[PDB]
Order: sequence, then C-alpha cells, then structure tokens
Amino acid sequence: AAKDVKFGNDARVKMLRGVNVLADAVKVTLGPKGRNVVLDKSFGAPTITKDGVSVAREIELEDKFENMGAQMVKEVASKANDAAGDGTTTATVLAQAIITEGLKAVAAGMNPMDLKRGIDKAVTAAVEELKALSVPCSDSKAIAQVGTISANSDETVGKLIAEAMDKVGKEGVITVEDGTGLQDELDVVEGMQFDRGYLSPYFINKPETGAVELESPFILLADKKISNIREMLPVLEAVAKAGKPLLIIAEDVEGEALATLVVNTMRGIVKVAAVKAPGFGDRRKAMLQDIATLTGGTVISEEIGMELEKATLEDLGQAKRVVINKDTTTIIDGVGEEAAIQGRVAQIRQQIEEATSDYDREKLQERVAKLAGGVAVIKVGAATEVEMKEKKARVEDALHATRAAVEEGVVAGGGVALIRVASKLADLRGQNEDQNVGIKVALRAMEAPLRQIVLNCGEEPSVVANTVKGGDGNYGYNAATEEYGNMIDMGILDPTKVTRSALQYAASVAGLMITTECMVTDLP
Amino acid sequence: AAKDVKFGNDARVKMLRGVNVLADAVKVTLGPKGRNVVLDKSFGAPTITKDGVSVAREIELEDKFENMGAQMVKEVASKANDAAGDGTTTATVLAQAIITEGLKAVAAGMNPMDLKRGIDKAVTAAVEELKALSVPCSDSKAIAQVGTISANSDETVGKLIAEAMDKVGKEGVITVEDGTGLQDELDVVEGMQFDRGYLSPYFINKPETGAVELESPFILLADKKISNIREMLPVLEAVAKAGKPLLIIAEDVEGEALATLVVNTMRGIVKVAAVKAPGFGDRRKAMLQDIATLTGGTVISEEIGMELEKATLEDLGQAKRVVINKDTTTIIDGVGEEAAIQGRVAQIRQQIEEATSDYDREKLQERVAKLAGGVAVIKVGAATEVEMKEKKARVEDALHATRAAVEEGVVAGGGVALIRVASKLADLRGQNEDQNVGIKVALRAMEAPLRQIVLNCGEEPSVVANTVKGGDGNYGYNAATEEYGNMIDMGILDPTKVTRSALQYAASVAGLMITTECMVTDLP
Amino acid sequence: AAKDVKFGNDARVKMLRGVNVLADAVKVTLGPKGRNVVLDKSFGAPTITKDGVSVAREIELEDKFENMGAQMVKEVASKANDAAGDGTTTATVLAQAIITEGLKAVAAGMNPMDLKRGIDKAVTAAVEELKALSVPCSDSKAIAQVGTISANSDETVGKLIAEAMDKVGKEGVITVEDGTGLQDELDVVEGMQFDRGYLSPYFINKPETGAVELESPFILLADKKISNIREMLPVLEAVAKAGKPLLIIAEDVEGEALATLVVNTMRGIVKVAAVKAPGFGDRRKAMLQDIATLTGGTVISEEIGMELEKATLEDLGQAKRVVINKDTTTIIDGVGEEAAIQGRVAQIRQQIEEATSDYDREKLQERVAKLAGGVAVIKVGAATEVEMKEKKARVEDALHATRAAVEEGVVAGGGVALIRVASKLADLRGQNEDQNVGIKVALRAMEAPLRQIVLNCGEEPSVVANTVKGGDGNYGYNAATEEYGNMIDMGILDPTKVTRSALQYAASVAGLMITTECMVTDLP
Amino acid sequence: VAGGGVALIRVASKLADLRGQNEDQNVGIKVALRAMEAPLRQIVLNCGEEPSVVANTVKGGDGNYGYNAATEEYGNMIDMGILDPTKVTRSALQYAASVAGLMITTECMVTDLP
Ligand SMILES: NCc1ccc(S(=O)(=O)Nc2ccc(-c3nc4cc(NS(=O)(=O)c5ccc(Cl)s5)ccc4o3)cc2)cc1
Ligand SMILES: NCc1ccc(S(=O)(=O)Nc2ccc(-c3nc4cc(NS(=O)(=O)c5ccc(Cl)s5)ccc4o3)cc2)cc1
Repeated sequence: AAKDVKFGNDARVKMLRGVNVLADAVKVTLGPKGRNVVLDKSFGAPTITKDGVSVAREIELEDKFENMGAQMVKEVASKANDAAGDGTTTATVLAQAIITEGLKAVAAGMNPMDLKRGIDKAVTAAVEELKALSVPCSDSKAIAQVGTISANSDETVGKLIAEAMDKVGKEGVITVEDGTGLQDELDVVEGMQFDRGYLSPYFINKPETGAVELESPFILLADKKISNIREMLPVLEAVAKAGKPLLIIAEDVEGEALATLVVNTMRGIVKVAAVKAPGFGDRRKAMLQDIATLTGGTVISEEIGMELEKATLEDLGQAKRVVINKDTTTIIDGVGEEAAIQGRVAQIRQQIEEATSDYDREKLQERVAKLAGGVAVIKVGAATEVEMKEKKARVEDALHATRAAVEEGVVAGGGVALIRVASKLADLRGQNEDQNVGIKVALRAMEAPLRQIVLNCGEEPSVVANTVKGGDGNYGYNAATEEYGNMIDMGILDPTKVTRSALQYAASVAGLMITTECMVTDLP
Repeated sequence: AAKDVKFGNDARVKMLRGVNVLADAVKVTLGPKGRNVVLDKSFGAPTITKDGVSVAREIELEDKFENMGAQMVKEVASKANDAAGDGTTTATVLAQAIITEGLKAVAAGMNPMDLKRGIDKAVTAAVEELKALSVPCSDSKAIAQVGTISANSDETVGKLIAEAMDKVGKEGVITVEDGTGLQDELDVVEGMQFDRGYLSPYFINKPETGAVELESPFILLADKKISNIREMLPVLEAVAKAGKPLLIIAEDVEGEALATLVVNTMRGIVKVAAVKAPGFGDRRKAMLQDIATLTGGTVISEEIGMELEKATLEDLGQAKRVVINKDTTTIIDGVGEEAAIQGRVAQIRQQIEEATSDYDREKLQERVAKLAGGVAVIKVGAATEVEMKEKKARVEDALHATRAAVEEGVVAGGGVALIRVASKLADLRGQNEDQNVGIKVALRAMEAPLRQIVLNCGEEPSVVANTVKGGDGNYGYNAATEEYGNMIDMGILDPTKVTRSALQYAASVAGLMITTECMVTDLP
Repeated sequence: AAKDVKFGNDARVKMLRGVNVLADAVKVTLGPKGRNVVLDKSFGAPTITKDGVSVAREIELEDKFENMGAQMVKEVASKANDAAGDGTTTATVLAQAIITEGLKAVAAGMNPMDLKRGIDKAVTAAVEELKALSVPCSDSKAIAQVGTISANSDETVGKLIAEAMDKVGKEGVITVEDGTGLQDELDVVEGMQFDRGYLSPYFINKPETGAVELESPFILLADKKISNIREMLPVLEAVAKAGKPLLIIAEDVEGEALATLVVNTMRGIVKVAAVKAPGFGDRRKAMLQDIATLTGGTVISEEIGMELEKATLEDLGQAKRVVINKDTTTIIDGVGEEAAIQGRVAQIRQQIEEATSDYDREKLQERVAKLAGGVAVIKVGAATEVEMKEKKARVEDALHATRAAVEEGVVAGGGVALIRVASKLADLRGQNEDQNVGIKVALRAMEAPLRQIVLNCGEEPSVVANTVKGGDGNYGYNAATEEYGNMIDMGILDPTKVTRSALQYAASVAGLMITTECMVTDLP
Repeated sequence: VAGGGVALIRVASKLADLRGQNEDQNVGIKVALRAMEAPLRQIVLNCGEEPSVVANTVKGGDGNYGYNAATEEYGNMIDMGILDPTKVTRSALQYAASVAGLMITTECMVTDLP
C-alpha cells in the first residue's frame, strides 16, 4: 500500500488541527455548567450528552494526518480515566494547551528536546507540589464525606461506601450489584480479582462503559497456552447445552482458531469472555490452582497429561457473576467449598511461614489476601426501577472517587489545585533558555482547566483567574454558586490521583507531540 | 482616492516580505568578499556594483505594502550613512534581523510595547559598552594611520589628511577638489560651512553622491521669505546674461511659484540651487550679514526698505565654488575683501568680550570660529585622469572615515565590535518576561553582520562566530585573509560613530515597525 | 518604477539562457567555414552576413534577465575588438564556455570566489605562456608578410603597409582614404591623433564601422566647459553659412543644453561632433594650444578673457579631414602654417632640453613626437569603384592586424595557440579544491574556439582536438584546407594581442558573472 | 571502535591524501570522504546543536576523541562508553557504497505504467 509522508511543519500543523478539533469537541463539556454536545446515532433521534468521554469516543476526523493527531491524544488521555476514574476532559484540555504553545515555540525555532525536558521538569515539580497540598482522607468520617460529595451530596451513598470500606478493608475489593427492593444490602462473599483485562475489545458485553458481566458463567482453567479450536469443541458444546456463560482464564489466547473466531463467529451464539492467566510461570500456575479451588473447577494441565479434549462440565467452574473491564477481572462469588478454600489458604499460609526471601513473603501474602479477603458486594436498592439505576450509577461514581481519595488524598477541585501549584512554581528555572520557555509553557497551560470552566459558565476567565491566583491555600472559585471561598469546605474537591494522572499523561502526550518529525500514513 | 487598509498580522507579513526583499538585495555586498549585484539601466549595458547604497537606492517593489516596508527601512537606514559616512548595509542587516525576530515573537503573542522597550534597553547598554571599548584617535600619527587604513594602505592619503587636519584644526572644514597636475596641493582659503541642505532633491548636480557643485557662482542673500517669482526676475536675467551659476540663500522658499518653477522650468537653461538661511531670529540676520561680508555681496532686507527687484549684480555675492548636500552647505572661496572680513571678525570678538551670558558667548564664539577659520582645500594630483579621479574618491572616503574616527574613536571592524558587546551583555534582564525576550532578540541580531560577512566569504558562519565569541578584546576573524588575531593590529577598524549610529537607527526601525498595527495605501 | 528582483540560481539560469542565445547566434560564424546568419531589416530584403560583430550588435532578447546576460557579454566582449581590432567572436565563445562550466560548478555547491580566483590564476599563467610562445614581427619583411597574410595573400597591400610603417615609423599614425585612380599613393601630411572618442554614440556618421569622417571641417577650441547653447550660436551660424562641418574640442560637453540639442535637434541640417580635450590641468591647455597651432585656429580661454560669442571664422581652425571613433580622434591634414609649427616644435624641444624631471621629459617628448611626426595617409587605387572599396576595406583590416602584430608579435591562428597554452598548463594547482576546479574550468574552455571552428567545417571536433594536442609548438590544423603542419609556415597566424585580450576579457566576464547573486530590473 | 559516527569522521580525516588515476576517480574519492561525515552531522542535528562546529571540533582531535551527544561533552568516546563493533560500521559503509555504485551507473529504468 502506497504511503503518504510528511515532515517538519506540515506534520505538526496537521497534528495541531486534529488536536484542536478533538479538544474543541470535548472542552465545552467541562465544569458544573458545561454545554451540550449533539452526538448523532444513525438509528433514530440524536443523543444529548454533557459527558466528555462519550463525546471523545465518536470523534474521528476525515483527513488521515489530523485523524492520527486526534487519535494519539484520545488514546493517551483515556489512561487517566481508566486508571483514576475521571480526568479525560482535563487531560485533553491540558494536552491541547501544552501542544499548541510548544508547537508555536518550535515554529519560532527552538530545540524541541530542550522544550520537552523543561515541560517534564515543570510537571515533576507540579506533581511534588500537588503531593504537598493533599489533604489526607483515611478516617471513616472523611471516607463518608468524600462518598457523599462525589454522589451529589447523598448521605446514604456515603454511609454505604463507608460501611463497605470498613467491612472489606480500605484496600479490599468492593462491587455494587443490583438489588431487590427499597432496602440496600451488603455482604462479604468469597471471591478474587486479578489485573488481567479482556483480550479483544469486541468481547464487550451490553454495558458500554468498557465492562463485561457474565451472570452464572463457566470457568475453564487451561494452564497451557491455547491456540486450537478442535479440543475446545467438547467444552463449547457442553457450555452451549448448559447455556450459561463461559469465561476462559488461560495462559494466552492467540490470534488463531481462538480469539479471532471467538470474536465474530461467537458474537451472538454463546456469550463468552477472554482474559489471560494472572502472573507468569510458577506464579501463573499457582493463580490457576487458586482460581480452580475458588470456582470449584479443575485445572486442565498438560504437564500431568490431562488434555483439553476431555473436559467435563464438572471441570468447569461457576460463580454468581464475573466482571471484566479494560485491565482488571473480578470473580464475585464462586461455588467453591468453604472448607477446601480454607484449607488452601492454610497451606499457602504455611508456605508464607517457610518462605525464604522477602519477595516470596510478599507474593504469598498477596495470595492469602486475595484468597481469604473475599469480595464485599453492595446491593443498591430504591423504590422505582429508574431511581434504582440512577442511584447505582451514582454509587459506582462515588466508589471510584472514594478509592482514589483513600489512595492519594483529596485536593481542592474545579481546577484550583493546578492554578495554585502553577502560581507557587514561579521561580522554576532550567539550564538553557529553551528549558525555561518549556517551564513557562507548562505553567501557563496549567491554567487551562479553570479558564475553560469559567468560560463555560459564561463569565470572564481573566478576572476569575486573577482573583483565584491572588488568594492562597485552597481558596478558589465555585463555578456552580459563583462565589469564592475554601473549596474544601464548600464541597468542591477532587482526588489527588485524578489531577496528578491527568497532568502527567497530558505532559507525556505533549512531549511525544512536540518532538515528532515525520508522519507516515496511507494516502487517500 | 479610495484607500486599502490592513490590520494585524497581514500588515506585519507584507512589511516583513518587503524588508526581506530589500535586505536580501543589499546584504550580499557586505564584507570584503561581497558578491556582485546587476542593476538594470535602460540606456544599454547593465551596471555591476558591490555598493550597498546604490542597490538600496534602486530597490522599489510592486506590492504597495511591501513597498512601504522597504521604503521605511531604506529611509531610516540612509540616516546612518548621512550622519557617519558609512553603515547603510550594516544598519539594513541589523534592522532585518531584529525585525524578523520581533515579528515572530509578536505573532507568538507577546506585548509589542514591552518588546520595544527591551530592545531599546539592550541597544542603550550596547552603546555604553561600545563607548567603553573604543580606542581614541587624537594624535596626528593615529590620524594618518586611520586615513591610510581607510584609503587601502595609501600612505600619501593619510599624510595629506593629517596635514590638512593639523593646518585647519580637528573640527575645521576640509574639502577635496580637482588638482592641476601630478603633485598634490593644500591651501587655506576664506570660507564657511553651515548645516543647511538643499531644499529640493531634484537640485542634484552631475555627481550621484547626493551633492551639488557650482563653479564661480553668484550668491543671492534675502532675509525675507520668497514664494512668488516676480521680485527677482531682473536678478535672474542678470545672472543669465552673466552665464555663471546662481545660489539662493533665503529665509525659506515656498513651493507656490519658486520651487516648482526653479525645479521644473529650469532644467538646463541655467544652474540654480536654493537653501535655507542658517539660524532663526536675529541670529539668522547675523548669519546672513556674515555670509554677505564673506562673499562680497549685500543683504536684501525689508527692514531697511531694500527691495528685491532693484538688486543689481553688485549686490550679488561671488565665490569660487560651493558644495551642497543633504544636510550641509559650504562656501569654499568667496571674493570678499580681507580687510572687511578681519574688521568684522574683530567687531564680533569685541561683542564676545562684552557678552553677558553663556549662550551668547557660545553662539558668538562659534560665529567667530566659522568666520575666521577658513577652509582647507586639498588638491589631488596623479599621472592620468582616471587614477586622478580614483585617488580623489579614495581621499574623500578616507577624509570622512578620519573625521568620524577623530570624533568618536575607533573599534575593531568587520562586525566584531557588535559581537563583543553582545557577548558582554549576556546577563541583561528586564522588568518582565517580554522585556527579556526583547533583549534576547536584540542580542541575537547583533551577530548578523559578522555572520553575513563570513557567509559571503563562503566559510561557515557558525564556526567563525563561535571562535570569535571564544576570544576577548579586539580579537576577531579577518575575513580578507582568513585569519584570527587583534583587528587593530591588522588594520581592520571602524569608527565607533558608524557602528553606534547603525545600531541605534536599526533599533529605531525595529521599534517603529514592530508596534505597527494599521496600514493605509491607495488601491492597486 | 516598480522593480523585479531575483536571487540565487534564478538569476544564474536566466543569465545562462541569455548568454547561450547570444553565443549560439554569434559562434556559428567562427572560422574560415563559418555559416551564414540572416538578419531581418524592415527596409526590404534581409541581410546575409558571416560577421560576428553585426550579429552581436543586432542581438536583443525579450526577457529582461536574459537581456542582461546578453548585454554584459556583448559589452565586455566588444572591448577586445576595440583594443586589438579583432576577437569579439572568440571572446564570446570563451566567455560562454567558462560561464557555463562555472555556473554548473557553483550549482554543485562551491565557493564562487575561489572559482573566480582559480580562473584568474589560470588565465594569468596562460597569458605568460602566450607571451613566451609569440614569434616577434619587427623587420620590414615580416611586416609585409603579416600584411599580405591578413589581406588574403595580396602582396600589394603588404608592400603598401610596409612602406607606410617605414615612412612614418612603427608607432606613427597611418590612415587609409580614397584614391583618385588606379595607382596607389602614399604621402606624409601634418596632423595629430589623441585618444579621445566621441561623446555621444548618436554622432556616428555614414560608415557602420563606428567611426565618423568630416570633409574639410572647422575646428572649435574652447578650454572652458560648455553646458548651455547661447555663447557659440554666432559660431554655429557662421559655420552653417559656410556649409562646412564643425568639430567641437572642449574640456567637456554636458548633456544640459548641447548634447541633447546637438544630437536630437541637429540631425541633418549641419554635421557636428563633440570630443573631450586630451589631458587635464596645464597639460590640457598645452594640448589645446598645440591643436590650435596645427589647425591654424586660436584658443578661446577665459583666463585671457577671450569669450565665445565673439569668436569669428578666423578663430576657427580648419583641416582636410578628421576621423573619430570609440576611443580615438585623429586630425589628418590641418591648414596650419609650416613655419609656426616648426617654431613651436623647436620651442617645446628647448623646454625638453631644460626639463628637470623624468615625467616632464616623457610628456614633453611625446608632445614633440605627436606634433612633428605627421600623418602618413594611404590612397587606395583600383580599376573600378567596387574593387576600390573592397581593397580599401582589406587594406584597413590588414593595417589593424599589422599594428597589433608589430605591437606584440604573432602566434599560430585558428584557436590553436589557446589549446597549446592549455596543454602546457596541465599541472597547475590552486590553494584549495575549489581553486583547482576553477583551473580545470579555465583549461577546458580554451579548446572551445578550435572545437567550434572544426564543428563549423563539419568534421569531428574531438578527433582534431586530440590530434592537435598530440603535437607540439606551432603545429596545428588548417580548417580551410583540412591539413596539419606548422601553421606559421602555412600562412595562418594571429597577433598575440588579440588572443591575450580575448582571453582576459572573457575571464573578466566569467568572473563578474559567476559571483553575481542579485539582479534588479523593471517589471515586464 | 568508537561509536556515534566518530570512527567514520576519523578515518575520513586520515584519508585526505587519497588520489586516483584520472580526475573523475579523485572526485569520487572526495564524494565518498564527504559522505562519511553524514552520520555525525545528522546525530548532532538531531540533538539540536550546530553540526558544523561539532564536526570541526571532532575532526580537529585525534584517536578516539569525539563528541558525546548524550552528555554534550568531548573526550575519549571509548572511556565514556559510546562503543560500536567494527563489523557494524564496516558492513554499513560497504553496503552503502554498493548501493551508491549500483544506483549511480544506472541508465535505464523499466516499470509497469500507472
Ligand atoms: N534558543 C533558541 C532561540 C531562537 C530565537 C530566539 S529570538 O529571541 O531571536 N526570537 C524569539 C522568537 C520567539 C520566542 C518565543 N517565546 C515564546 C514563548 C511561548 N510560550 S507562551 O506560554 O505562549 C508565553 C510566554 C510568555 C508570554 Cl507573555 S506568552 C510561546 C512561543 C514563544 O516564542 C522567543 C524568541 C531566542 C532563542
Ligand atoms: N572529467 C569530466 C569533467 C567535466 C567537466 C569539467 S569542468 O571543470 O568543465 N566543470 C565542472 C563541473 C562540475 C564539477 C563538480 N565537481 C563536483 C564535486 C562534487 N563533490 S562534493 O563532495 O560535493 C564537493 C567537492 C568539493 C567541494 Cl568544496 S564540495 C559534487 C559535484 C561536483 O561537480 C567539476 C567540474 C571537468 C571535468
């Protein structure tokens, strides 16, 4: 296929056009008073959304160079959201600002590598300042407070989140499932969660939020790397006859008779999901055996001669539900026997006591934690159905916010933290002049979120930015109530993880954007 | 007429294109290894020149806005040559470089006024450094050395210049005229010079150097403003029947009936020039009476009732030769009586000794100096006419260079003083960031002369610039012979006045042209 | 007017196209087998010629920049013909070849100044080789042989030339004029010649060779510069009533009221030409007084108070005929008295014998030689008028060739001396690589004349060039009869002056043309 | 051998006196020598500095003295740890020469029309 190649200024201006289109699409949905974006679905009536990621998903330009310029920003900005729970729009706005300023500097003719180094230095210093400004949130009162604030000031959601955290532990696994009535329920069911996302994104279930759920699935434990379909056929027929979902944790499902075929051909015949075996080597085998004990299944290992051709439905495991997202995978509640699971935990604890190096100690401690800890499940309930679904949505939003807060603390939101750290990092200087200009670019681009929020509200960005910068500490501006004060007290806060991740990822996007020299793409 | 108006960056880019065209045309002649420029002439064979002044004069562009830029740069750059005798090309190159960098910065979104202030501050500091670095040239031996250096190591020219300066004084009047044989001549004759240029540029005589010469002219002195042609017609007829040239020294010539008629109607029938009387008020009358005494004429004044129509040839003054240029008029050798001039000088000295204020003493003393100083005229001799004219041109160039040197000392030539003062000001700072950007712009375009000179030589400008900046003092790179060392020792030197004037005028052009926002012109 | 400016390779290619057009037009007439060139004339039938001078004169191109290239080549090439009497086509061919190769080398990325220096060094070495290779022509027999060779082996022309040079001296003045019958005549008459050409090219008389002739003219001698037409009006009326031509010898004629009027207004009513007086200073006055003594006129001088308006026909001088060309004016036969001329010559010889310096002795001796040498005039006789004019043209061409030969000897013709000196310099080296490339460019274009001559004959230029280079000394190739041998014996020879002048002028054109960077011209 | 293109610049500097039979061979030698400076010039340009000054400074040195593009410092490249096997440089030089020789002496080019 013939390629189209561009160098120098043309490549950078095409990239800038793409990033500008994407940012102008997503920046208008930022802030408590964001505008609306009319997303179009060819089926019927259009979709009105104030959500940033929903808008960013559809954006795909015509021109190939601009399309790539938008795609890189969208990709490396989605990491902030899927690693912190929010910040896609903030990361995109920061990336747009840094990219446009750096590209103008490069067009002015200054060493791009020095600019990238200066931007990285400024971002590192800003991250340190954000760590300095964080307000710790570990007590149950603070946990409940953040839970309420995230879920539109609903005390019941905060109470439920606090109860779940004190039951399963601050580092434990919490999942919110459906409910049966007005009352909400909480229970610690036995389960585990390992960080292996879906193989193919087309495995996505009905939820469009990058999630897959399988009610009463089948767990197949193939420790070896599976590539052929013929020895799958007995298990496929058994699972089809049973009708329950089928989840295959395995060493790796390759681009062979599996994966590719399972995506399209099994798209709507038997519901399935694909995840890799957690760990590697002996760790992978141990994970396989623990999952077999948990889900009541048997490990089909070729090392002792057992062959996936003969895999009875009894060898298959099953649980109440399994949730597979982009990176993690949780088993809610398997059908394993509590006595057998307890015995396995006991023997692994013995292995802990007779461990040799600290590495073995910590890995086996993780084993016993995942085994014995279990999974706490919140059963959100309400009066009507729609009330139920809306409250459930509020619940997982609050859960993600609370997890981020208890991880890295909480800082004033609404873009005030970035403006504060940018104001305090005024004396930062680099070796050469280009590094200094890069520091200036990063510092000025840290003001984009607050300015865009104020502009979305319809006020004058400059006056509000000056007033907020003139203050100190957590003093900022409430875009909702158009008043000034300590953003923490008045209920406008943000987890430190979200802001730090957004800033760092935007810096990475800008660094990769500025130092580019050539783009190769297929011609129209 | 309907106008065409442009705002913002459109005017900036048109301006930049015009200045780029003019500077690209001019700067290729810079340095001892300057290239050739072919200028079209409709009379036949083209003219091949290495003179930047002619190339700048011939430049005129089609597009009106680019023509604005070129004309403004040309007009303000020619002032450096007029004031110092050299430095048009250097001023043009400096202006182009500062202007390009400033326009790029302005397009990058910086306050133009702060940029202009920073450029002005940097230029002022560089001027102070240049004044600190200059080597004085006061003794006769240094004067002769500078004359020889400016005259391509011709010891005879330096000896002649030194003798003339010793005879007439360092601030006296020295004129170069045609000799009558092989041996050179030097003598002092009665005359005076006042800083009043020609009224109309269309008065230019045979020489292309911007000067006029009248051989044995008649001098008319009228303290009254003259605007209609009726009152001096008998004087014009008398001077026409005489056949000798006529010079107008009036209070002012208004373009109602004189300037138009004298310029257009008179285009070969006679040879007439008009200049304004020096000074104003009673000082103007004193100057006119002194001129009349020196030239043997009489003052036509309305106060005494003397009327122009009755002025005869007796009232007209006579001189051997008069030279008028852009901003200076000199009388070489009048026909006045020695006794009358001496008596008037004694009377003015008596007025000096009975003066009562410093201002009166200063003006009367400079009047006496002008009257009694005389004019030292140099006659150039050679074997044949062609070498005669070449030596005359060399002598006048060396005289201008020596006058500048004795006025303000000498520095290292070849655009090395500018790079020295640029190196010495690496730590300059301004009020804010924009002033710092302006200072950096200023101390990055002062290397343009040396880089252009090296580029004309075919070498690598960056290597030579780094090597020169590595050294200290007058150490530089001799472009003529491709070697390093002390310029003052090799005989490469420029007067401090020419470098300072070029830098200041280029800074003025850049300041006026960066802060330009709107441009108005006639339609194409 | 709005100008059009081109930089870099654009000017180079436009200039190359113009030079290529002119050289392709001219070079096809080179050699004894030159082709024909048809020049259109609006009066009727076209003109078919084999003369390169006419073709070069008629060439003018549409595009302005190509016109620059052609005009500069034509200008600097015609100087060779003016100085030596022949060699315009050879200079044009050499210039075209050197310029083509040099522009190719420059486009290959080489320092143009180094290329120019190498070309100049190679040309200097070749000039030394040519001076070493020349065969002297001093004795009368050699003079006659060269005259016959230049006059198509006409022994009568050679005998006449030898007799003329014997009678008047090798450095005397010889003129060819019309005879009165069949037998040729030769006599010595009083006259003088000074190197002052016509002031305006529009003074050209009937002949197309660039000269003017006045039959029994009147000579006006005015040491004063003339710029207006009033004061010699009575002289003009007197000369118009007389009806004989009038010749102007003044210090300088300015284009204010004479040159414009004398050229445009005078276009057939009278016949007048104007030339500058020889010398400058007191030497100019001596020249004028000698001319007045020789022609019987009187000097109109302002120093003695003599004024032009009172100059009668008695003051005017008279001669039999005067010839003026581009850079020489000669008086053939004045009407001055023999006794007065002899007395003045004796007085000047007395001044010589009482002279005190070498310069004075030299100038006075050349004055005496000019005054007392006389002019030897040759009258051409033939059976009919047409053969008469053809023989006169042959005689003047042979006279020019013989003068060049006796000035600087003779070498082998047919462009073989150039190939000899090119072969002898195969081991020339420069300072750096670019200078060596310059040498190679120079010593590859000196074969262009011989290759073009052979190509015009229809043979193979490479074979003949190799065969000639294989020989040594004066051995060469005869294009007329297609044979080899010592061409000095075979009757093909050229004066060393014409070859040296063509080489040097072509080198000058190439040097000015390689180092050209910017070009300015009016819009189309 | 010293890496970072310093070995090629060093051998090109050493081979200044190389000469051929005719003039075209000499020009080919000059072309090859000038081309062996491309790696260092391109590396310096990628770093953002001025290629000419660094190239002149490295060529003026001797032995393994070169330019460390990572730390923007001069000295012995072997000691700082900027190394390159002789095979990697020799094979690249020879193969580039082969491509240039095959592509210079080409005269005709036949391909299917668009
Ligand atoms: N060492 C290479 C080199 C080359 C040339 C020169 S030069 O002095 O000849 N010319 C020159 C040209 C442009 C600049 C420049 N500074 C910029 C800054 C920003 N950041 S920004 O947040 O909008 C912003 C910052 C401050 C504001 Cl006010 S707005 C964006 C674009 C900029 O362009 C600077 C200098 C100097 C140095
Ligand atoms: N025997 C055939 C023949 C034909 C014509 C003539 S000719 O003397 O009439 N004209 C003529 C024209 C071009 C060249 C020439 N030398 C070159 C060299 C380089 N190498 S390069 O590393 O860039 C480089 C080397 C030095 C630099 Cl400085 S840059 C690249 C292009 C070059 O073009 C030479 C001569 C002479 C000989």
